[PDB]
Amino acid sequence: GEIQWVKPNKETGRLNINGPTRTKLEPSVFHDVFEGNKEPAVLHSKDPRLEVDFEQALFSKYVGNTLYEPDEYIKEAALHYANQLKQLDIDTSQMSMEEACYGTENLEAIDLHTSAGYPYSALGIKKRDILDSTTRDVSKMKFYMDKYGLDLPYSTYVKDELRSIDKIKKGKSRLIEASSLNDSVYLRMTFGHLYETFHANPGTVTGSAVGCNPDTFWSKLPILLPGSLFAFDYSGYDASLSPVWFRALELVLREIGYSEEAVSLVEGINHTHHVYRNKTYCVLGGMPSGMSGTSIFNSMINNIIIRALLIKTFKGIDLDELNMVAYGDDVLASYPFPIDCLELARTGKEYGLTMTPADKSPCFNEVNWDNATFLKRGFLPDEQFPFLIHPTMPMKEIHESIRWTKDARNTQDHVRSLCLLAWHNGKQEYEKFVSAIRSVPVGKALAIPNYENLRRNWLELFH
RNA sequence: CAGGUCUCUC
RNA sequence: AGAGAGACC
Ligand SMILES: [Zn+2]
Repeated sequence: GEIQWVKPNKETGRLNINGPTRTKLEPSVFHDVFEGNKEPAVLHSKDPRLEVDFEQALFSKYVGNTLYEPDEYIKEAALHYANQLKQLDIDTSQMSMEEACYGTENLEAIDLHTSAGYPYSALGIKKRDILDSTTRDVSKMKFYMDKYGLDLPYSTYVKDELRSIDKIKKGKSRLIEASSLNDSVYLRMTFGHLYETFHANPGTVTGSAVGCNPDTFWSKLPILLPGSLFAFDYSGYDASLSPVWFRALELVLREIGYSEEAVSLVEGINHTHHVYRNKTYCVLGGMPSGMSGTSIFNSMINNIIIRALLIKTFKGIDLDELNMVAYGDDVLASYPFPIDCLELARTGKEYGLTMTPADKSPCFNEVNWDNATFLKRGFLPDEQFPFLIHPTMPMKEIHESIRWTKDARNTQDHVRSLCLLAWHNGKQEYEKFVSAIRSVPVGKALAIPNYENLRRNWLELFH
């Protein structure tokens, strides 16, 4: 992706979008009980921790575009992924506006506890003023999509979250490109049934792990991904996507049966306008982060990328022997013979993608089940039942999370969630985590799950 | 102060 | 149906 132009809001006739300025994070009661390095990301031009210009750092993620139209490798990739999707028989029909707003069994309702985006945000109209879970009326909604249309700008906010020390100094805070309620509705009407299919089928037919539960999905993964594993990291995947990958997505959608009017919505994803504070700007390429289907489309595009990288980099690849799952930019894949990701990464740069080793070292060392990570978690066979696989969140990540809070009223739930993650690293680490928690007054007041109970409940998931 | 998935609590 | 937390693009 690449910023094509920047204009003042006076010039564009767009109203201003000023997000919050101060972090809601504070040191928790456990801040000094565990070691950690992360702090709240920079949210403001004049944060004293900054060491470069803040806004230059913010938009530096748009590294530019390379290919704009598919080559033979990307077209064979899109078609191969498309035919694979056909076995799911996705309903390419339009979803009812009622179901698109209020949800089905496999589609969650529009989040009514959150902003309605441009222009409703600036005019003080909240989602709850238009939609209502009880009446399920779409009448007010239909009026406002006719009042305001589609293809409305994304509102930009800086994301309030923990970041490493190095990303705070270099102003590398993340951004939220918030969609307008009208566009989430129309995207949900167009692709709602595809979202349903994807949510219900995490695995290697969708090629997507959206909807997976790591507690149970991890045991399936070595079976779904036989043979030699490959994986790597992307730098700023979403923002690095050139328009070729949105063209490629258009071919996948067409081949699985989508009408031309449905497929036309992709150009409105590839070419988007955004308002940050007092300025409008155009972005060509790049997936918007706050869009309906961001996770699924990023995941679908990743299935195209991996396939096209394979057949362009190496001779004699049979794409039918590829197995992979993606959760947006995160990928774990398998092929019957090892795949050299140093060569994949070189082909990647030509497609405008920056790919680095999985182990965060400089060398593309071997990925196997003892060091693979997915959604930040490792794979650890159970000592008693070696076919059941524990997802292992590193204790370093759990330490980082526990040291801070946005609302100390929910300390207990926060700690409980971290204990549901931590015990997979084994009894020794878990009791050492619990003891460290119990070492401060609030820690002695929390209902902490007992290790044996966590293990019992997990075993019972498999019966 | 966005789009989602997952899990937990009366 | 109401409330939270974890991880994600
Ligand atoms: Zn434009």
